[PDB]
Amino acid sequence: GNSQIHYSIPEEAKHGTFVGRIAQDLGLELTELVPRLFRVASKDRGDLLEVNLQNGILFVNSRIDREELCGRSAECSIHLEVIVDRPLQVFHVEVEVRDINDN
Repeated sequence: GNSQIHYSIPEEAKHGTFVGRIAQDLGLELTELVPRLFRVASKDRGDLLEVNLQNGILFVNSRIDREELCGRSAECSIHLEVIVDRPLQVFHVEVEVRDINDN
């Protein structure tokens, strides 16, 4: 089974920063996501990151800076749900922050 997937991204990741090949980890061709009605959403704000069918790479689409993200909590975990139509299901996506409290 391939439902549990997580990525790694260091804090202060300006919009467009690498996070983790969502498609590569999913096991689907970038030319199949389009017709598969690929979609991304979250229960928090629904606007944390986005996937690019170009290279199936995951880039930042929100505030990652420790100031915005959290900063305080050394270890910050994020949850996301990728809505895909045909097949009808969701992909568990968890991205953690990489940095230190001291700086």
